[PDB]
Amino acid sequence: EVKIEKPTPEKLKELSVEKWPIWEKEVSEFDWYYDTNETCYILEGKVEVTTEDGKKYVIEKGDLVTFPKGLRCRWKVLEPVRKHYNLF
Repeated sequence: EVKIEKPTPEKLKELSVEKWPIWEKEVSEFDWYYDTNETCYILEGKVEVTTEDGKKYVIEKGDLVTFPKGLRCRWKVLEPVRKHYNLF
């Protein structure tokens, strides 16, 4: 379960995501393994994620996304991505 929501302004505010590090990626496709839990706020872009077990999600600008520890998936970056991210 990749969890995805359009966060309220308050939730976003209280997480102080603008202090989180920034990661960017050009159009590309690659496997990823989540060593830790990870929450990402998408500033720009569009990505199709397919998990090891075949589940499919799209994440795009304005989404708050949480990836669980131990998830193996493949990212397909369709529009260049910019995000704030917090490992936990």
